[PDB]
Amino acid sequence: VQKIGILGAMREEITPILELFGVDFEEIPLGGNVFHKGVYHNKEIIVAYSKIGKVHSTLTTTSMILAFGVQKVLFSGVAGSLVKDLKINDLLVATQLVQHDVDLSAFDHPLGFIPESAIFIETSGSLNALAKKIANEQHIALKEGVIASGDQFVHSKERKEFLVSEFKASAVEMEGASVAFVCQKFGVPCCVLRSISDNADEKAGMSFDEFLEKSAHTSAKFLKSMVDEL
Amino acid sequence: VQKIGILGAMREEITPILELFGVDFEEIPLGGNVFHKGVYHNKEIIVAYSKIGKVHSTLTTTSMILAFGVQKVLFSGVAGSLVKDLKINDLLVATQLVQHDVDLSAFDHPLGFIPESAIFIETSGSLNALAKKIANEQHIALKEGVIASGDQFVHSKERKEFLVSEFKASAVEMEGASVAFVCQKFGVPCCVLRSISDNADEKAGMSFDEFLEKSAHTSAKFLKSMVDEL
Ligand SMILES: CSC[C@H]1CN(Cc2c[nH]c3c(N)ncnc23)C[C@@H]1O
Ligand SMILES: CSC[C@H]1CN(Cc2c[nH]c3c(N)ncnc23)C[C@@H]1O
Repeated sequence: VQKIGILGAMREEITPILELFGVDFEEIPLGGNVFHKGVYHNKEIIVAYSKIGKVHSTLTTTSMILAFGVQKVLFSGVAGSLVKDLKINDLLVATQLVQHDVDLSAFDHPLGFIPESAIFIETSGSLNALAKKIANEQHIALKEGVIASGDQFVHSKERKEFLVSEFKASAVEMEGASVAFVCQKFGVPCCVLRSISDNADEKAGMSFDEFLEKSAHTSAKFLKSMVDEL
Repeated sequence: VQKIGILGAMREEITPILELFGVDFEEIPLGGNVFHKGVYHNKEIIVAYSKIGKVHSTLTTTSMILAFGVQKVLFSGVAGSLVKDLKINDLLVATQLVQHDVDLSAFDHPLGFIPESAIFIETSGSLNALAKKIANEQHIALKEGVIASGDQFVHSKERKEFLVSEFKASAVEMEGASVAFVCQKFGVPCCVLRSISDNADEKAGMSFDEFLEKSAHTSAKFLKSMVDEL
């Protein structure tokens, strides 16, 4: 009855999701994505990886909503940490997201702002509160904070400093803001969950390669614990 | 019978389109866009402005296809010129588009490239050939070339030089690549038509403010001449 959309960006982010749910899935191709449709604890779950970045994730989220009719979207994957207290493997949920690479400052718009929109996009307070409740019960740390999304893999101190000073972001990735944006437009509750894979600095490529699979699994496990309480 | 989606990014880009078609439209809100649905020369035309940038335009294009079932998408609006022979008011059609702000070079991917995708996205050769035919018959210049799209308003010589050297782009805007990308994914013919509003340099904000309305109208008139032959 209840339909839940579950998104990662990369195949690596959804492999553990499919395995952890442990049910059979039907594969349904649409718009260049493969949607895995299954039934788990009396809910219909629709799982897909968008492919990397803002256009990919916007498209996939829109398809989930318009073609599959999902009633909530939960994103699970990895991210770069912009703050000392978010270390490799640590989880956070996005309270707000921003498109950090948006620049219409030639017209004196604030960075991140587009006319007829807003700098910050909100996620579901109800889903974030559920995550927090579960994290406390499992004795797991969970941070809440701003996630910055853009179409670059960030791997420099200079870009980190900008994201922190301009947007007070705690983490960086390439999809969350676009997912939450679409959801907002269609009145669909959204939760963006990430596990830290790297520190978004000069060493980030190397850290990401090392920790992608473990961090993806950490995020996937937690997302499943949320779906278990929905 | 035939359904044609018509897109601009800004309200200013579709105002002349609605006026030039000169028919009644029904307004249908969806996903934060207003779709203007009318009948013109025995075709159903669905007109909308996406709002600025790649996420907005991806969403709107996806809605056009999935919710309204359009069989072709024609984009009309303004752009920054990256080449001397494209002057203010001049028209071009995009042969290919690129997301110029995509950077996964930390993993030695070429700029503009995302895994499971491609740097360049093609548009409809058939629609481009129609534009060329019409332009020749009307004795209007029409260039064909690469259009670069990103989420920044480009207003610097340094960024222009990069777009020309890296992608051999002739023009820059913030929506075309995302529109053509979605269309490709759903097998929908796409044509991206632009009229030059500025030179994407330090003076671009000022040129854009001056020429937006005239350049939008130039593009809109031409798009209508295409729809007249479809
Ligand atoms: C192969 S591209 C990176 C993929 C992993 N996703 C999140 C991410 C982790 N670290 C990041 C960083 N330093 N900068 C931006 N994004 C991220 C984004 C994209 O799907
Ligand atoms: C208010 S933002 C600019 C709007 C006009 N569209 C095209 C465009 C013209 N000149 C451009 C330039 N120098 N750099 C990028 N884009 C453009 C993009 C956006 O909708």
